[PDB]
Amino acid sequence: GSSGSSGEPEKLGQALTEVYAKANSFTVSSVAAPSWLHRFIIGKKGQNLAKITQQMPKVHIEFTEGEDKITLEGPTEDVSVAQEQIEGMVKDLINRSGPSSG
Repeated sequence: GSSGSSGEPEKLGQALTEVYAKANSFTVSSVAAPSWLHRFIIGKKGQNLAKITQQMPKVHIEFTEGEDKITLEGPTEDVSVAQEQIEGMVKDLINRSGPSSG
């Protein structure tokens, strides 16, 4: 109707600490990403992917239609930087679509 309000959003972060590890092993992590923007996440002329991969070849960016997620393969070192770079662009894309006034 009017004068509405809401909140109680979702949050996470318990017993979290800046830890590290040392071991030459293959690390494969996934990143929760939509598929409706598979054309935007990739780019008109494949630039977003090409760029990332260009800087991080060791990392393998995979895209799924059903799983609706991105599978990364490589060294926890790079995999972390790559998977992160995607978590940022994926957020900006969504934020743009459907501008929240209040």
